[PDB]
Amino acid sequence: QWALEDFEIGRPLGKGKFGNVYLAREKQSKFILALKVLFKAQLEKAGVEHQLRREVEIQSHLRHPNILRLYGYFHDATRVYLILEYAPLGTVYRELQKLSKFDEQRTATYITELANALSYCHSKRVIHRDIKPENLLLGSAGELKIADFGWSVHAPSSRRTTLCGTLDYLPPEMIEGRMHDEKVDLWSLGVLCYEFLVGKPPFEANTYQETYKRISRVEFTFPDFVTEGARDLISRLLKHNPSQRPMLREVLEHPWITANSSKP
Ligand SMILES: Nc1ncnc2c1ncn2[C@@H]1O[C@H](COP(=O)(O)OP(=O)(O)OP(=O)(O)O)[C@@H](O)[C@H]1O
Ligand SMILES: [Mg+2]
Repeated sequence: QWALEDFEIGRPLGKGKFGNVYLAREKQSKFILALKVLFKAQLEKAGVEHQLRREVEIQSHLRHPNILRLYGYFHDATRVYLILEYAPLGTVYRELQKLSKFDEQRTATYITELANALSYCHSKRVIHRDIKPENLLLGSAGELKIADFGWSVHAPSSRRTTLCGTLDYLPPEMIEGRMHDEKVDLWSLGVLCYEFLVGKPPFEANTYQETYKRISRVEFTFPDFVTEGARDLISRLLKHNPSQRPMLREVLEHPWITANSSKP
């Protein structure tokens, strides 16, 4: 349905493992969007041609205001192009670098949007598994949008696919190569909540082997400015036992969330 000559390419929006994301405009409608470019050679070498099929299949059939839209795809002989909704206020990763940390109001609002979006995914037995600040984008009204469904799968799942990045947002069960379900995203929510308030994830380290030990043992401490209410929600989500992690409804109902989350 689409080809490269249908778009006017603009500036790079960001960079990923298999290529860049560019701002683009559809020549006929003048529709501004983003094009995620992936090199075929790289996907073959890494053996991630599946995963890319999953990202397209899963994300194309999701419709939620806090989930980034995947309008379609196309390809040539060398590259694969994903047609995405353009998020104009960038990443939560960049916002965090600018502010250093976020207040309870901004944190609680982001956690609400994330829990709402994850509740919709989990209803369709879709587990994201790669909820990282670089994958959380911002709409024109500054609302959070979950993006990058490359690691998404239908639950329950095991993993043969090896992890090549930081272990900071991954639960003990994923790190150990064990079985897992939707409770993986509940752990990631707790890691993000801590990082939004503190400015660094609770198991950050100089080495991968050290991070693994901290995650495996659930070895974290709160700075003095973290409030009782915030400590309570983070400590409820960062449970070694996946079955002990709360339901997303309990996250949305938490007193600290209700008290600081901005109302639409
Ligand atoms: N629609 C978009 N609007 C604005 N910026 C975007 C958009 N999509 C991606 N970006 C930017 O490009 C970066 C890379 O995008 P993305 O997470 O989709 O790629 P990836 O990490 O390489 O993919 P994968 O995990 O599937 O292998 C983002 O972190 C962000 O900075
Ligand atoms: Mg990414």
